[PDB]
Amino acid sequence: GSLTEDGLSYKEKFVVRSYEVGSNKTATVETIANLLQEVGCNHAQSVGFATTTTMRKLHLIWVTARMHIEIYKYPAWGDVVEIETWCQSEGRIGTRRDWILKDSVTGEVTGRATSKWVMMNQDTRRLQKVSDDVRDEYLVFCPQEPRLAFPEENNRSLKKIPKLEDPAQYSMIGLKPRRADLDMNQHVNNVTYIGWVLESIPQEIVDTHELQVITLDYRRECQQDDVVDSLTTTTSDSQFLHLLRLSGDGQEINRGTTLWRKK
Amino acid sequence: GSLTEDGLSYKEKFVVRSYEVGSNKTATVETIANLLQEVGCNHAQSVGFATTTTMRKLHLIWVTARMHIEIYKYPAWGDVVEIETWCQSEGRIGTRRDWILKDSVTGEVTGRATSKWVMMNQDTRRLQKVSDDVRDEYLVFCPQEPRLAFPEENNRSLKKIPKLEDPAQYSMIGLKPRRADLDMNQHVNNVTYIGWVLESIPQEIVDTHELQVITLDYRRECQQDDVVDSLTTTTSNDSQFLHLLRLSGDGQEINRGTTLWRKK
Ligand SMILES: CS(=O)(=O)NC1CCCC1
Ligand SMILES: CS(=O)(=O)NC1CCCC1
Repeated sequence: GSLTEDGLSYKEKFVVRSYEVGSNKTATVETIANLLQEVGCNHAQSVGFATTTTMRKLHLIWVTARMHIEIYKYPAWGDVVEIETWCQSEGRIGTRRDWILKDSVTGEVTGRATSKWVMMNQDTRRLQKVSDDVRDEYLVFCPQEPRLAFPEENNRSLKKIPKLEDPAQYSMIGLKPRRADLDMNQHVNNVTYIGWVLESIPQEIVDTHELQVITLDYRRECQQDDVVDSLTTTTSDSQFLHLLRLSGDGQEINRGTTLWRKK
Repeated sequence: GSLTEDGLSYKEKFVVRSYEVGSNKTATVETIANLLQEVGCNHAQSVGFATTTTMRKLHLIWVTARMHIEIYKYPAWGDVVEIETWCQSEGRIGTRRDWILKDSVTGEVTGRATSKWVMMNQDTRRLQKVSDDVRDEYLVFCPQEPRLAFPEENNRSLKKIPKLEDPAQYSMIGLKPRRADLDMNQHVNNVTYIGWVLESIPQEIVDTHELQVITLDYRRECQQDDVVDSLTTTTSNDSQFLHLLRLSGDGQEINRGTTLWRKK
């Protein structure tokens, strides 16, 4: 791909692969989430990055706090999808990365995503506000006027998510990451949590419904030697409340909501 | 990609992605195996397929019996890899698909693969020899003279694999497939078995060695509701292992294999 003419956003085209599609021969939400991750990485590399020069010496990293994806049409196997991505400063709270998914042939928006990132010390795992020294290093790569993939005042991407009460209606227990679930730094890839959340959705729902919206809050990281329980309860179109927690102590790692539409 | 000038092989270029690399910032063997699978699919689509018209009528499918991969250099993140693939008839035994991996910049062969496919009834799971009616439908898309990715007279792609004896030196217990491990037909993707085999290799070996060769025999398919046990034993500068995947319950064999690793 490449940066746009103003250098304030990045675009990339992807051809949907055979192993990237589900039973309906269209890209899975995990394939979509991997593509957003890839275009985000290519945007950082194209402008020299993410971690700025100040973040590196201070052992600071950007970590995902919240992910929100809305899909209107899942691209078919062999189709070309164009993804446009950009970043925006959210003051001292952190940063935001947005995405727009379009069909390469028709030019219509087939999906959109937004994510909230927060600064964290790599070693102590302690959150912190964005300093001016850090802010000045990345602002020159962001639009200065607001540019939101989800502009709607009071919309699905900023709603509070409650904690699922025991007993859960559905559950998938004993989930463990394998080496394919780890990134280049040996941490569990954020897309694996989406897959784990979806494992407790019954197969009948997956077979008769399509996933329209998914919102995920990231509370704690899952280590390579950790075991996760996936819990789901219907709250309703079908809506579900989700919870990932450690198999042992029951420590929360994620919470989320999904909205599905009848095929 | 596209078929070559003679239409007897297919080539495709891939840029290695961020989430496709391991700790060394190079493509994993599972990424490589997915790319071979994708180029094989695009080859069949480009010539009108890989079930023929007769195979669809008789509920017959091509299933993998053996996979053999040898990697000399794993492509780095952001690198372009070119993969050339072709098929060859192995008489009435079945078919073979071979691959050649090359660096797009240097043009050098960085890896190669071969696989044995056998005809099976989709419903009864019963193997069968390739009939003349089926053979004539795909022969016109194959080279007639032999073209082997592993030509050597004493190559490791045709060696017999023994069954691992209990107790195993290493093991990874309770492995279950998730929805991302399934293909478009809701069957476990063949690349998941490679990942499962590698889960019983200790992390220290993965951190100090690079995987050079992997040979896998496919004996039985793992269902979506099955649980697998991965067993490994060292048999050996270079390290060799004997592998076995079996069902967690009854201990029914699903796969057996061997891996060869070299010191980084
Ligand atoms: C514009 S960018 O996403 O490539 N760079 C990042 C912005 C937040 C910190 C670095
Ligand atoms: C050209 S191809 O790879 O699609 N040929 C195949 C041989 C087995 C059946 C199809």
